[PDB]
Amino acid sequence: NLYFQSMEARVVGSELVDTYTVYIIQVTDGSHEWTVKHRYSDFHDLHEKLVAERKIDKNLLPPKKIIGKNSRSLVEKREKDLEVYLQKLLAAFPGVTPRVLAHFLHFHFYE
Repeated sequence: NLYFQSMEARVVGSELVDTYTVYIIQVTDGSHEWTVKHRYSDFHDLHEKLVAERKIDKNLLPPKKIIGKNSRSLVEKREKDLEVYLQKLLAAFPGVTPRVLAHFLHFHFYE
């Protein structure tokens, strides 16, 4: 069933090249350390999928999606807020990670 083991993640940066801020997430499973890139919408897709499958509380919520043009602003606060959310996600699944979360953590949004 659940066979992916525990992972740790931190938001270590972000970038805004085009339209949407992209977040840089450092991940480790104890064997390797790597980074993946995800946008807010990717976190929202992730979240909606976890809620629907009754794996997390509808109570826990990701950072509100920015309406309109993203700007290079409130970087520190946005990164921390995102990290708080992500680490709460991981703490909901001690020891063993749901397939969909493990997949999110291994591959960039554009892969």
